Amino acid sequence: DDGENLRPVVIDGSNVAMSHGNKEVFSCRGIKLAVDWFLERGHKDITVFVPAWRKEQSRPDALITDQEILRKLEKEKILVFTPSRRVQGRRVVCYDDRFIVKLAFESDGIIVSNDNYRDLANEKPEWKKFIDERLLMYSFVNDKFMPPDDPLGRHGPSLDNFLRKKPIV
Repeated sequence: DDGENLRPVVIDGSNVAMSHGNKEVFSCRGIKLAVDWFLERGHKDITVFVPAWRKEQSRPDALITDQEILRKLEKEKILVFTPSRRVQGRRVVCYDDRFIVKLAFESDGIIVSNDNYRDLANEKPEWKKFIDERLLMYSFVNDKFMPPDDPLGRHGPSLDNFLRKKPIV
């Protein structure tokens, strides 16, 4: 009764925020737009990973817009901050790519990102296979989040079936 035939969705928050932000600004609205696109379809299991330091105030070398969105998505049990802290004045950021891939793999889900995570794929063959079969790339056209209807190409599933556990034929 609550989207149990839908795959868990794991979103690369930084990838999406930078993409909506035209690669120069961390645009939190982009994360909201991606999230909302899945909610509108009945997805209940959605996780967005973002490094903790993105909570810090906007600065010239790390511009960010609509930052309050992050706390709101966290309050909705959708966004999860991954670890970061300063050590000897240097920001040390745990690799969130690893959180993204591990969570999607272990929950048998889908990854929303334009990043192909080749370093991680080259680390473990089961992850390479998984990323090959479960990556959902996308385009933004202004505020319009547009995933492809043919996410794995001409010989792959429809987008509708790609997001289901059991496909509909």
